[PDB]
Amino acid sequence: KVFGRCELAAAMKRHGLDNYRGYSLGNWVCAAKFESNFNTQATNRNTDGSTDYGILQINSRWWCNDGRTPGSRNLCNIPCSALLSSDITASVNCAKKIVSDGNGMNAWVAWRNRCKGTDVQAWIRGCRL
Ligand SMILES: [Cl-]
Ligand SMILES: [Cl-]
Repeated sequence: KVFGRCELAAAMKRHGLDNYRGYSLGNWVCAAKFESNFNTQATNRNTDGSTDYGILQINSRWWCNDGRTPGSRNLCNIPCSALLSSDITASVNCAKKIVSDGNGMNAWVAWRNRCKGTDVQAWIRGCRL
């Protein structure tokens, strides 16, 4: 599923991301725009043999099992396929664990480089939330 901007904002709000560990909703919408272009089915292969999955491009080395990343810790206890669903529940639950782990949203390369220190409120402007 390719989300609309305001559609995704509302889904993310319902799932408890607004101000989760101090990150406003705009941060999460901006991260999803630049990680996946709001596409739940986005996959990207890394040089280390790992793969990033779904709307928040969660990585197969630490967070999910895709059966082809030797020494996956599978810390979210989920097949990586579950992260590609039109229902973002699994992606949200796993993201909450990632953003808790120490480095916060800096775990997302696209957030650090394209969202961090910008007017992220622009991403939820015009939305009925
Ligand atoms: Cl915001
Ligand atoms: Cl933080």
